[PDB]
Amino acid sequence: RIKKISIEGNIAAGKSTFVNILKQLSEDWEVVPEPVARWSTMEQKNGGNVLQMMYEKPERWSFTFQTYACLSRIRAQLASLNGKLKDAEKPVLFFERSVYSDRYIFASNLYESESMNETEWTIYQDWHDWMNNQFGQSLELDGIIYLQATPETCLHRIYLRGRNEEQGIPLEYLEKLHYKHESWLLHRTLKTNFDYLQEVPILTLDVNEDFKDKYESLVEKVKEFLSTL
Amino acid sequence: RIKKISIEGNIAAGKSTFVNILKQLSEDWEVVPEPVARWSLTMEQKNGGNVLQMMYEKPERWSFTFQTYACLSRIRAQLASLNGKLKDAEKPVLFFERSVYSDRYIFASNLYESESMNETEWTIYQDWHDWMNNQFGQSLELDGIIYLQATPETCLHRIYLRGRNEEQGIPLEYLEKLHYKHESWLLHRTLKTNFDYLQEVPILTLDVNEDFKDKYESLVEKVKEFLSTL
Ligand SMILES: CCCc1sc(-c2ccc(OCCO)c(OCCO)c2)nc1CSc1nc(N)cc(N)n1
Ligand SMILES: CCCc1sc(-c2ccc(OCCO)c(OCCO)c2)nc1CSc1nc(N)cc(N)n1
Ligand SMILES: O=c1ccn([C@@H]2O[C@H](COP(=O)(O)OP(=O)(O)O)[C@@H](O)[C@H]2O)c(=O)[nH]1
Ligand SMILES: O=c1ccn([C@@H]2O[C@H](COP(=O)(O)OP(=O)(O)O)[C@@H](O)[C@H]2O)c(=O)[nH]1
Repeated sequence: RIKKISIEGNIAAGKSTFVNILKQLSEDWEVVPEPVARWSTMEQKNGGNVLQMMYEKPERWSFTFQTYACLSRIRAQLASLNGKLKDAEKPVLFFERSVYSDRYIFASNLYESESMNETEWTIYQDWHDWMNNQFGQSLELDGIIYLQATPETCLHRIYLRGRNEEQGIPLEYLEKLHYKHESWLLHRTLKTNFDYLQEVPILTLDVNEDFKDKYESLVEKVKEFLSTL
Repeated sequence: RIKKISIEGNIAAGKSTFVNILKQLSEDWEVVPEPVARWSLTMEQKNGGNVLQMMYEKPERWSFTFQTYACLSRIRAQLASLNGKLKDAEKPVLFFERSVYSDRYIFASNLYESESMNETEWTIYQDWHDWMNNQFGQSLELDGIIYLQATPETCLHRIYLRGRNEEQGIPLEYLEKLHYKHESWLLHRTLKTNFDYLQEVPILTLDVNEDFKDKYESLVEKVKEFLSTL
């Protein structure tokens, strides 16, 4: 009965801005933020190092990082289903990215750029599949909100944000991520190994224009979209 | 109602052999062979054969990745056995070849203590281990442990006897440290363990220094007296 909605989008496309604006509109709406975003406690401690290790040599840490990101995400998402929104009439939990983006956007891309060998990729996939076929329908998504944007907007938004460890992220990586987003979410040409994702509605929203003070139209779409599910 | 007994000991102490003796002795007794031994067809084998070989070559690079996939395959494979067979047995016993506690408190810990995992790999693995057993590995809880005790010397010979090409390069020095962590876990019961029920589980210790392959009957009697105390 709690609807599960994932917000997807390239680095710095404004997802955390969005979902924070959303948290403020409905007492009936909650947010699960991305743990890597949190890294960017023991987990908080482990995530810091592994994120810094990922930046300084990705071919060494990609497997470790991708398995830890996902597990940290799976336990924050499970926790909020048990923890937040308890007696709500129309419960919606918004996820800052998903187990699917973890694997079919980010981990797939890292494989393609040779930062994980085959053994690494099918170990990761094997692990991601056994486990993501253990929770019946409990994390499965009611729909997806694709925050569509350009890499230069995104590149611009990294400078403005001002995480110094990110101030090296080049355009072309951001450019790689986008095609993968656009390929999966927009032209819808990327079959997963998950059954229901074929019949999973998708709202795309243009976030190239700035929205911290002009979001009503975007939000109107989210409520419009939410009433079809 | 299945009873779950962990068979524990060093590399080439005789676990695989005793486990194949036991299984034939009753229709109520079955075994879950340890993934890592089959890795030395299925995609798990391919990954397994691959990462094990990488681990031989470069353990400082591969131990986390190895440890993670060996534990996962174990939990997986133990589940398949526990929710598969022994529906009909009146006195069902499942003998596991090693445990998730072996994986962690012998092998992972030794890799961490030998600097083949780093503080973050090992802390991430421990966090991963805490959680993976508790989301999925809960009915794998153990009733007993059987330690097959064999000197580091015994194994190297037996390693030579079993004759795998990869194993022959393993040094007495390695058998020594893994030899030393077994004792503290299961004899002294030195080992602090996150799983508090684990400090209370009955252990049985069996010296397996002589060829017991022809002549296993007294070992089998000690197992049998243990199983009815459980
Ligand atoms: C700070 C965001 C986390 C990072 S860091 C990182 C990365 C850092 C340095 C990199 O290169 C070093 C010089 O080539 C890098 O390049 C990978 C080669 O294609 C990726 N990619 C990422 C995106 S991978 C990722 N996986 C997830 N599962 C979630 C998520 N948010 N990000
Ligand atoms: C069948 C043995 C599998 C291997 S291979 C291996 C190993 C091989 C070569 C090694 O070094 C030679 C190159 O420097 C090596 O050194 C480890 C350094 O701490 C370990 N350790 C092991 C034991 S780790 C282990 N973890 C498990 N979880 C299960 C299991 N059966 N074994
Ligand atoms: O309409 C917007 C959306 C985002 N940003 C900025 O873009 C940066 C990245 O946004 P966010 O942290 O939400 O990115 P994401 O969560 O998608 O990585 C932040 O500094 C935002 O303040 C902005 O100035 N106007
Ligand atoms: O009493 C024994 C115990 C073991 N072995 C041999 O020693 C090797 C190692 O035994 P096993 O594979 O059972 O050891 P594990 O690695 O399973 O502990 C094998 O070739 C066995 O046939 C033996 O000849 N007599």
